[PDB]
Amino acid sequence: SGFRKMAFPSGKVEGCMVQVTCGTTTLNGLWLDDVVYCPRHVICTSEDMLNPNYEDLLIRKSNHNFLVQAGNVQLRVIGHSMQNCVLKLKVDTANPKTPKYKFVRIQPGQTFSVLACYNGSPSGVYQCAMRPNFTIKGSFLNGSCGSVGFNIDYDCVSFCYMHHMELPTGVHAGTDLEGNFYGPFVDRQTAQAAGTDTTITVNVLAWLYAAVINGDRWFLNRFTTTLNDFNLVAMKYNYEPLTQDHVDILGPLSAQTGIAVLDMCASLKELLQNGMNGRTILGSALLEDEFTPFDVVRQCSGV
Amino acid sequence: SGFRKMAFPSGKVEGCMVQVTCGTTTLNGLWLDDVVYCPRHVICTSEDMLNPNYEDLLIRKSNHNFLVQAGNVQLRVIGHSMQNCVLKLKVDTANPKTPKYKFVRIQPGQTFSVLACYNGSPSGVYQCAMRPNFTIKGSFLNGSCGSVGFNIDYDCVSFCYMHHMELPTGVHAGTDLEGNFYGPFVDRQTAQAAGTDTTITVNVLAWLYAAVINGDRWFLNRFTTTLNDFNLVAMKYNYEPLTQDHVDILGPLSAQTGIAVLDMCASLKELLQNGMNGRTILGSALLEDEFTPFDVVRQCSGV
Ligand SMILES: *[C@H](O)[C@H](C[C@@H]1CCNC1=O)NC(=O)[C@H](CC(C)C)NC(=O)OCc1ccccc1Cl
Ligand SMILES: *[C@H](O)[C@H](C[C@@H]1CCNC1=O)NC(=O)[C@H](CC(C)C)NC(=O)OCc1ccccc1Cl
Repeated sequence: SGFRKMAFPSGKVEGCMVQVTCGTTTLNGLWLDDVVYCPRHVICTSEDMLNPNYEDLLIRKSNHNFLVQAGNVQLRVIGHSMQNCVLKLKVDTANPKTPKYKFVRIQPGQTFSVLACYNGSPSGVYQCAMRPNFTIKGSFLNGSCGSVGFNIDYDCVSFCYMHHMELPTGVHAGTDLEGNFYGPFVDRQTAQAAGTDTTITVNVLAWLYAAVINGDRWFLNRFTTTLNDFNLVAMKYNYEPLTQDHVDILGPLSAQTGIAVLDMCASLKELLQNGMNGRTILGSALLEDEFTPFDVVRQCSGV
Repeated sequence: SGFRKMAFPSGKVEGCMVQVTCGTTTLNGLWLDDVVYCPRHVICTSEDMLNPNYEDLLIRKSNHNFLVQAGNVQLRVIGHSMQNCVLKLKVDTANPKTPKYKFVRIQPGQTFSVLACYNGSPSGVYQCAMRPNFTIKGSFLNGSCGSVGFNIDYDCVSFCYMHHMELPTGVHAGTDLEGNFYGPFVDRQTAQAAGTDTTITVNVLAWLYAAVINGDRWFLNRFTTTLNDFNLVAMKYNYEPLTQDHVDILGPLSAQTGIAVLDMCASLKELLQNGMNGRTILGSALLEDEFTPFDVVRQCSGV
């Protein structure tokens, strides 16, 4: 028992992190087979960074412009290309620690683990949710670009995020591993705003189910509501609408607890209208929306 | 920028996790050099578990009673001994992935990363604080015993925790890697209660400094108080007393923000008396005490 925000063990990804240097800029790269992937803005200089023409910048580079370092061993670059906002550096050595992997793009509301890295060296691991506005609430300092986000599924690493930038609100933006940004962001030193965000309703309900499984029951009630009536409450509090497929995804949790989804929605309605009255749920005094139904099932099956 | 509860990258510990089986009981072990460490209650049966005599139980075992498995490779046990509540199984192969390591016992209020494991296979990673009452608030299911807690410091892994049990309140208890319990707990199937807990004051103040560094300033005020006057407020709200050494540990954070510790204590005093009035600090609606000053400095130096 217990419920904790939990990252995937990071070992398989740690074995893939390298350091990529171009000029005076150094960031992280991801070394899979004989290709290193990193943010293309490593080829920027202090003048280009406001609005650089990356095709021009890459044409003016040669393989020897790129210093790649796998710990102490220097890797020899034998080719370079651009794929959207990611640079691909072909190297003369296949990474012997390459796991089984996929490049996957995730949906808003889904979670992944971030391995924060600096100078090719992993520093920490934590869980992030892709917000509805395509930002993540991370912890990134200078030198963290090229850190990746991932999920693990039977020894296969599904990479879904590479870090590129921070926004003025302190949230973070990046690309998939094909180099395509999540959200309407671009890789240059401009003041970019994320769209308005919303709360991930299905995740809040999953977390309420986690709470029941772990013994927090004070917010439950005898009431049940309808899908249409709940979605009216959801719009008023800036929550996403609940779909029938969401009810179906929550099926296993509703089954394990014996609490119908629309029974739990009545509890959420009262929580939104009344607050918590000084009480906590799973150690929080606000409603948490960064746990997926999958995340909850992962920790709550044996309880 | 951003501030997130962050675990250490788990790769060095992942390479040490094995599965230990004795009879029908299976849990995790920690394989360092040619010794595997695991909870001694793996040698219990369904009848002994209420109050077993472990010296008797181990005398009645032989090396072939222990099935050790490093993934698919079976490890041959060539010796066994007991050290307090930990069993030490000597094996015929030194773990080639053994990191530089220490066995360290941590103090209440300090944090560590937990690598949750099942059947020798790592499942997730998260951060825990040792509570003043020597429990941790983890996430552990059946089969998780032998999972370890650790910190990493320049490629040296300091192991500080091995998991043994869950208490009726849903919190967790275990030993150091010498097999000595944290707290007044024993490894048997009895209903054990933890002592009353208290809030780790120095950690709350460190987290308030993290908040300022990240731009949360609404709780600040022009007031300053004295150490003696703050500690009177601390006792009323079940907070630990603040010592001069705590003020000194917070020195770097006070320096970086230009906010004296006793200036921040005045803010904490008002927060304790008035609450938050619907506002949040670093995404929380309660005062967080599981971040050490060290944890904060790790994420807040570049900001
Ligand atoms: C890459 O390492 C870096 C990550 C930033 C640095 C601070 N926190 C982060 O997440 N990306 C950038 O610096 C990015 C470069 C442009 C894409 C060319 N710019 C950016 O994020 O602008 C904001 C910024 C830049 C420097 C320091 C702090 C901040 Cl907020
Ligand atoms: C070891 O794997 C196990 C870890 C428990 C299992 C559920 N959550 C945990 O943290 N330890 C024990 O089962 C321990 C054995 C005795 C030390 C001999 N007993 C225990 O924790 O009692 C409580 C218990 C036991 C089984 C299931 C649930 C719970 Cl709460």
